[PDB]
Amino acid sequence: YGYAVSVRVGGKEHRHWERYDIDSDFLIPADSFDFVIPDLSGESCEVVIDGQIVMTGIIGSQRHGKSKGSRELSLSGRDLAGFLVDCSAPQLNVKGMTVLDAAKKLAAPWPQIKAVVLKAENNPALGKIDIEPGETVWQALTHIANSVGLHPWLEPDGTLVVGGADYSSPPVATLCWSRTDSRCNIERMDIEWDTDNRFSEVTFLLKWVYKDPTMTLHRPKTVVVDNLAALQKQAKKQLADWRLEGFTLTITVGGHKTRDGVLWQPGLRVHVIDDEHGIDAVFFLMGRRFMLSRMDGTQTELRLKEDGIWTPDAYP
Amino acid sequence: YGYAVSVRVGGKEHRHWERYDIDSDFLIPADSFDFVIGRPDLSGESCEVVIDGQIVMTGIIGSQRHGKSKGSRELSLSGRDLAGFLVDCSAPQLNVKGMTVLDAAKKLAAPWPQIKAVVLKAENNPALGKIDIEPGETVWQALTHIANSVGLHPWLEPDGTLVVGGADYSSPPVATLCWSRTDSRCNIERMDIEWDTDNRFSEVTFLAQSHGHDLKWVYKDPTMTLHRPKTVVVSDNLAALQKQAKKQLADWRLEGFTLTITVGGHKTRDGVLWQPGLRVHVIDDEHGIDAVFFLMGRRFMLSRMDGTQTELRLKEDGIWTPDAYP
Amino acid sequence: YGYAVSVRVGGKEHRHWERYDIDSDFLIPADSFDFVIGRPDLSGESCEVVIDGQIVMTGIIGSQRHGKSKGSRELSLSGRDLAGFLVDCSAPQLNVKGMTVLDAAKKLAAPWPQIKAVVLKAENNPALGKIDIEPGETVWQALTHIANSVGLHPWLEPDGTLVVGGADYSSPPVATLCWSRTDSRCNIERMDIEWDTDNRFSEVTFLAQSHGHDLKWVYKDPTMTLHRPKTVVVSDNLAALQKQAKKQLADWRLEGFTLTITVGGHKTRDGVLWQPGLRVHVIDDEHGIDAVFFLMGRRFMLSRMDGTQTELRLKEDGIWTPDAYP
Amino acid sequence: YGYAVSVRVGGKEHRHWERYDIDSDFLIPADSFDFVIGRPDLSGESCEVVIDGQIVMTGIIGSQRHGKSKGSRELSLSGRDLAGFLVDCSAPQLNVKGMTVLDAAKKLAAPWPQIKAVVLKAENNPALGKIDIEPGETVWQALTHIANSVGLHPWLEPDGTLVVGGADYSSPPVATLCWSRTDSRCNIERMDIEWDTDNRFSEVTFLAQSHGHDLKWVYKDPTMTLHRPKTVVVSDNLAALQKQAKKQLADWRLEGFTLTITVGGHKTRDGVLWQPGLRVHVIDDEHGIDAVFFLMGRRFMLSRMDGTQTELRLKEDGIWTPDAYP
Amino acid sequence: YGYAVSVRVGGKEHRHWERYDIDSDFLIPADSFDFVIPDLSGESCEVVIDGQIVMTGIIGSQRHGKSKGSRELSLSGRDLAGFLVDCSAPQLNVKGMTVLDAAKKLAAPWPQIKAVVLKAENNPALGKIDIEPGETVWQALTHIANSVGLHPWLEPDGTLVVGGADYSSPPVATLCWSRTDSRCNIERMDIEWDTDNRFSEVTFLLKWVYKDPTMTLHRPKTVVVDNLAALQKQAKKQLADWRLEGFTLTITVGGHKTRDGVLWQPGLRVHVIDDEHGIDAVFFLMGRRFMLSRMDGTQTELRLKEDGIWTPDAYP
Amino acid sequence: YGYAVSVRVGGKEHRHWERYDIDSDFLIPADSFDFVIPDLSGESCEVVIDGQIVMTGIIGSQRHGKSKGSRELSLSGRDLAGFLVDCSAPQLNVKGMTVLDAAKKLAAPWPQIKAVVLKAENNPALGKIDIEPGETVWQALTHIANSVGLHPWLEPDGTLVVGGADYSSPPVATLCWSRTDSRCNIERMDIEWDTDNRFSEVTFLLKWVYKDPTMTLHRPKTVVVDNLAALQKQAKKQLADWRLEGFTLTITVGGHKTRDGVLWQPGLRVHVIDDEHGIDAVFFLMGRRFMLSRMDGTQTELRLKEDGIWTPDAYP
Ligand SMILES: [Cl-]
Ligand SMILES: [Cl-]
Ligand SMILES: [Cl-]
Ligand SMILES: [Cl-]
Ligand SMILES: [Cl-]
Ligand SMILES: [Cl-]
Ligand SMILES: [Cl-]
Ligand SMILES: [Cl-]
Ligand SMILES: [Cl-]
Ligand SMILES: [Cl-]
Ligand SMILES: [Cl-]
Ligand SMILES: [Cl-]
Ligand SMILES: [Cl-]
Ligand SMILES: [Cl-]
Ligand SMILES: [Cl-]
Ligand SMILES: [Cl-]
Ligand SMILES: [Cl-]
Ligand SMILES: [Cl-]
Repeated sequence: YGYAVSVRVGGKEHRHWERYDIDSDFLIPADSFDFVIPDLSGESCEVVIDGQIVMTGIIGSQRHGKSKGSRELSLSGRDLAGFLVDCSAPQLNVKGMTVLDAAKKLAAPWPQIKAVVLKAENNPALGKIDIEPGETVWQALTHIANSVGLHPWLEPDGTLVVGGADYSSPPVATLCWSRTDSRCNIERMDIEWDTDNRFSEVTFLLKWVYKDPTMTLHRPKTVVVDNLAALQKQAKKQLADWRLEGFTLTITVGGHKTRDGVLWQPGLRVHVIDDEHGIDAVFFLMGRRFMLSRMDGTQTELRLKEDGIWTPDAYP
Repeated sequence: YGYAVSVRVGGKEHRHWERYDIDSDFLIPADSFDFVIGRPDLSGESCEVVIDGQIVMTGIIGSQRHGKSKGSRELSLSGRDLAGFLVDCSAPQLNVKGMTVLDAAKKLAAPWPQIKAVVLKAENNPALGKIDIEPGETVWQALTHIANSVGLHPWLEPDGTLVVGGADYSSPPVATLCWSRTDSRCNIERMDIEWDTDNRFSEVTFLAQSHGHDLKWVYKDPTMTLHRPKTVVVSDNLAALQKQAKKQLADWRLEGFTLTITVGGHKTRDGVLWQPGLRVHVIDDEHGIDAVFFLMGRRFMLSRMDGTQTELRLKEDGIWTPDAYP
Repeated sequence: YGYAVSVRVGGKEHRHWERYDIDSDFLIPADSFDFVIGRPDLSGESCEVVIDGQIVMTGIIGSQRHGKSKGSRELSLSGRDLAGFLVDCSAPQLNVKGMTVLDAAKKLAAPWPQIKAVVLKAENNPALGKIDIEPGETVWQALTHIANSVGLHPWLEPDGTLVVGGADYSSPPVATLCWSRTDSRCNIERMDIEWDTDNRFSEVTFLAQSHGHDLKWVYKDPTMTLHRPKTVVVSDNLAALQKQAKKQLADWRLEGFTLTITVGGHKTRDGVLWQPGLRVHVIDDEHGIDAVFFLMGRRFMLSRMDGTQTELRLKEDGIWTPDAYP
Repeated sequence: YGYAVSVRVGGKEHRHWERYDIDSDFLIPADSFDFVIGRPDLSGESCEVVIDGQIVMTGIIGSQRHGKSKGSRELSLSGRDLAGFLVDCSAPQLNVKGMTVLDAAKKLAAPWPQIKAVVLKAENNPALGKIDIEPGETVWQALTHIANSVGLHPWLEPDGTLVVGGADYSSPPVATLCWSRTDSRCNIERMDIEWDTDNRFSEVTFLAQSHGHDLKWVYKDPTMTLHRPKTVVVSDNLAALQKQAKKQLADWRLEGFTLTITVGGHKTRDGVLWQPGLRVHVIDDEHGIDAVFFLMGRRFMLSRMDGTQTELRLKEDGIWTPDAYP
Repeated sequence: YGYAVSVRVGGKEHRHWERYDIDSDFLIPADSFDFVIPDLSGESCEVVIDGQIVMTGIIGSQRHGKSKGSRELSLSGRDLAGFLVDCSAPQLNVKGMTVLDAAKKLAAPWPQIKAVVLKAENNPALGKIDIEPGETVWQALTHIANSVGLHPWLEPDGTLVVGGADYSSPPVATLCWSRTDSRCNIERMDIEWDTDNRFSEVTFLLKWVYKDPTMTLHRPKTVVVDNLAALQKQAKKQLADWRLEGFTLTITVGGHKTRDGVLWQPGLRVHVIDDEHGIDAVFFLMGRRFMLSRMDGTQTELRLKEDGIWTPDAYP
Repeated sequence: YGYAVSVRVGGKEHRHWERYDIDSDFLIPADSFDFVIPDLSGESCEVVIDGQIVMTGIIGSQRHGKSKGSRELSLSGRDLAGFLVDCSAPQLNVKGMTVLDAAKKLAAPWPQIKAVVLKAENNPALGKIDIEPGETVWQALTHIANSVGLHPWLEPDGTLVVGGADYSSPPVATLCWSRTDSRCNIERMDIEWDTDNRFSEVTFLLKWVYKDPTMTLHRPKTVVVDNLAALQKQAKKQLADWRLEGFTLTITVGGHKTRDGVLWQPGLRVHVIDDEHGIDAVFFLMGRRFMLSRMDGTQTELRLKEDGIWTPDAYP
């Protein structure tokens, strides 16, 4: 009669929690989990919710706390990017390599990562990417992927992807706000606009200048990014990433599933109607947090962005 | 985009509350209201409480507070419906026998022209028997006595009409409410159930003295193992003793169970303001409930923390004032 | 640098409180006190409450608590003024007619030599009429009856003197307090106003039976539209019926309005301890108030959160015990 | 590893509470219990409260609540011990003279076979005098009257036996509890002392009327300086008047002092469940206490914040029901 | 009947708030505001209180939040130093330039800053100041100004000043503490003494050594600051700045104006009497925060320093 | 009838507090204190509890706060390591020097530190340790000490030690948990396991490789540490330090003294029995916080580690 939130460690399954936070995000390298109810730290584990895999990772830390009136056991960790986030990238010449092959090679030391897949149309050969001493595997992978307009992330089953958004798939839920209409699902809504990365002119350095026509204020910027085609490619992606930073729509809904049974997952598009704020648009889900609390029960925070902006090269 | 809720006084709408509580109940005599805004002396003024242009209560502002400190100003208003007059003021020494129940009610409400109609909410309009009322009785007490003698009860309606009457269980439920931790179509925010065995007796011996204690009827539930006997004196034949004893047993039975549901908003899906006298179909698969309940009390609420809600005080179906509409 | 507040018991000063409440009121019989420090059995001991060497109350410690846990120890004391004896203990069956009011008060306080003077706080010292008191009456009840018969009221003064008397509205206001969100010279920290129409009646018929209900005086306010009649029996001529009915109307009128002001400190600017019986000029430009009010109750307070304050319970001027000093 | 606490109903153990309060007291008629878990209708069912397989109370579930919102479900149960029947139900008009106290108790508890034994907790089993009870008296009131006439008192024991009896001060204290901010062997978590002089009178004149107010005994404490006289009518010789007056003086004396100690757990070091009727040696060097106290009331408690504790309501030793075991 | 707190964005004026914090400070580069009650982010705006300009800036960020019981709109930003704080200083040789001219030149790209003024007696020519790659315009301006014993800040009308304190202007309010006397204005008082930058001997490096005579403890320091006159000038200013860090008097008063109608502003001197702590002195207001809260209404936090210590060269 | 918590500043003794935190730790450089009840900042001070010296330091900061209902005076500071933490290490060639002599020389500028002692069996000569510009005296001392398997800390009387743990001294208290048994002292217990510094293979760089046999997951690490004997010495110490980071047992007890009158102090071994969690072992106290609060009165937090792991060279 509730959500089956079924965690698996060492072939033991756990299904009953006082609270949790399970957070996935395209831009934050390693997705993470935290659960509150034997030393499980360092163990592999999986997170499923009503028959669908949600995260594959490793328990990083465990805490057992007690006082006279209470006793609690907590577990937290990250997905399998945790390895690539922590560990040093090798000296790798990826020039001429396929972005998928370079990603495969970077991930190779961790068999725990069992597939590496491309979520884009094509699989382009890479230029010379320098990897600096000290750089992590994730940093290296991000630079590589970003060089051809793509980005890395772990999927729920532990597959590493290098890819971008498919804006072709039709929105998979509609969410509305209403202080009247009880069909409406949205419990909380937070809208943020930020100007700190809007620039009036940006000079990228092989030189291309971008100028923002409606910007009346002076806010010049200069950026150090082989070919000029490789410049505007990478520069336009920087512009797109800054545009995305400038707006966030955070919606909290009850439960963990859409009104048709799909677990919220980054990558979905979501139609939002707020007749009161005058919103009727499609947004792109970039981050998603499954939450259970004593006070609010089960909810999902949905961190929604402007549609069509992120990784527009992946699938034009 | 939400509800327009006002306290209308002298044609003038007072709107924009930060919090309110509007409470109606068949058993509590005077329905009441309470409003606060936090960003003129109306005490003693006649008012109407209005939600989206529909009057939900007619009454009198009994009290007003203004409070100020550095950082806050709060104005509050409270009051009661027009039953407040009858609850406060004294019954005359009317003899009701056999004046119709509708005419003995009309009589008792006469001094308050502010109560502009008296209506019978019942199939039949019985000639009353002998009702002996004591002199410090309030109009309300007297009205309850009279009403209850014929298996009825008094209340005020939203527009200020006094009703003597009872429940109509022929009316189809107005809504189906359901509880679910996974079904988003289910809209119950909070469900509280209370069971109380205070007034659950093993045998109850009812006594009365005839026109001319010679009258005696005893009730037993063979499902009570515990010894808990009670004897009650009823104030003229085995028929009248049995009728009234049975009303007491039904009153006790109602006291034993309450289902309190909290919902967001103030209206059903088909636009009906929650109001006592409605029947509500409730489903809770977790608990195994699927039944119709009778709405005996309801509270319209606004808070900063929880926004707009209704508390629905629900009772077992078919039990209260069953004679009103057989 | 702040106030020295002590509970003096057996010449010994107990000082250094973390919190207290010292409450005086003309209408509540026994003024009270409550002290806590949080860093000897004095229960039943005689005490004086002293602020900056001035006694503000004379009474008896009724109760004491000591509480300890790891991290805190709290000692508390409560008590009442000397009216506590009269409130608790029984009146004799004195006949007062026409003993002077001052002599019937002296009589009733006689058993408590702890009350070391009885004073009349009134222009005239009327010979009392016939006052019929019932045997379980407390000295206080009896004293209130007697006092009220002649448009007076009893209280204890700070030094333990019993007063029968009333307000003096000839005394110039002792202070002007004002409210402002921009004027720093304005010193009111909190202003609460309450209006209540509970005891605001449309017509009131007063009845009494002569020496030898033949006495009847009815009051009406033509500004009441709502029907809210009341009849009151007063316990020997149209003059005495009218005098006492009017005192009841004034009591009701006082109940209908309270202005509660909170100020920092315990003294006016000219060094006067707030005390019931003072008149206070209040200005609130925001609200449109500029009037004099009569101080009926006051509470000296200390808390960790708010420090040193006084709550001032203010009433409409000129209404309470108007005969005491015409 | 902690206590197994259950509500046993129909052989079935309900365990796993998040919070409870189990309160027993010689002076409060019906001991009570309250349980909540927060992760079937048992109202009106017979139950036993059990700690580590030992029954601590026998009673009836009076009420049950289930509450649900998103994020919490809470089931609660309350009830009383078997004295609840006697407190609720009516005494017969038994004449007790001189039936033994044990036989007049047996009689009055007879209708509740649920009370399966009546025991006398006293040296002697006096033939009762003339006890005049009024008709709406409860079995409990009547039992208290009768019991108290012979310097005894009624209570229920954990297994459901009705006792008429008193304290045994020959029984050695069961435990020594001590308070210390530096001694870890000292186990008191919280110590609260209250002294109250409400019912401390200077002279008390006791009056009674003989078999055939001619009976009069007056008490004085020459340590009272304050005038606080009381007169009490007792309902047939200077011996019986003096016996009962003295019981009243002892009751008042007990009301004047309470020591409330809070301890972790529910058992003494030697495995005894805290229960009224035990004597407890208390040491607090800080306060200068080193004495034995009589346990009059006790509350087993569980909370999330404080875990498992017992509140021990302790009274001056040797004062309550001193005749029961001279 | 309250404070007219009148904010102006795009020629719309807003006057009614649930709360705000408006903070100005000589040492924190960009003053800031935050207000709680249409996308206003990136818009210019002004803050006035009862007819007197209080801050000129740009809305940096906006948030609209709502739940079932509540709805709130917040705006925050900084004064016009925000531009110079964010943006890269150019390669500028200021040698031989007047400090006012160098400040004018550094501010020139932002016409939004309409005047640049000197608040000192004279306007000295500067030495070679090196500006490092990456340094901001504010950092550069601070180094320049500091080189001649001065400091930069924005005034309420958006004028940039390079200057120092005028200790000649007489204290403009007296504030007292009293648990008795209700004429006394101070609601809260916080006094902080800190020793972390008191040194027993400081060697500045062209070498001058400072020695503290009452310092008994060993706490030596060495600092890397053209002329020797330029050394003791700049060294004595470092000593003065450390002395200032060692003591702060924070007073919270009700309202926003002195007992004669002047809005609290950094730069004023304030007589403080606390007969209870035994204080009777003049302090210099270095920072000022206008506050409105539900719980405490309108107040001002006044961050007061030792008189006469800061920028003693500006006006000897 | 309580703890005599007797602080001494300028020959004034203070004994009465609303709260305090007094924290000592082998790994955090400067132990610290904070007390809540005249400018005492910069003054030397001592902390004793019932006749036993507990900390020797310097008041770093003082605060006096008041509002209408309350007034409080706070003092905080650090032990005498505060000097060596703040100040620059000199250019010192410690090669051939005895570790005790090198420590003495590093501490010499602060006579406030009146003894420097070795808490190990022997006193080995040091190799070339380089001290970088900017390095503090404490950093230098730590590197020196660590180079020979030891560590620095200040003892309660202000003596500087370079040393390690004596695991020979028998446990000095037994602490138990019981929801029944009231003889049991433990009010709260927090157990933390963390895997972030467990590695599958560690290559130290003159090259030694460590391999963890039970580690199934790939987590390689490489570390830059004269002799090869000097490598495994220093490498094994790094391994031991990481092992210690992976587990902490935090126990809160009431009071400040063992059940035999010894003030809790880092360095003691403690037998812990938790029949409920199935713990029966000896742990090593690495950190200790004396606390007084209004809500919980006097307590000690005991930060306990795995026995025998830290500084195993000091006393084999
Ligand atoms: Cl990610
Ligand atoms: Cl599943
Ligand atoms: Cl990373
Ligand atoms: Cl009603
Ligand atoms: Cl009524
Ligand atoms: Cl509905
Ligand atoms: Cl009084
Ligand atoms: Cl009274
Ligand atoms: Cl004043
Ligand atoms: Cl009992
Ligand atoms: Cl009873
Ligand atoms: Cl014990
Ligand atoms: Cl600034
Ligand atoms: Cl203006
Ligand atoms: Cl900057
Ligand atoms: Cl340390
Ligand atoms: Cl000592
Ligand atoms: Cl360091």
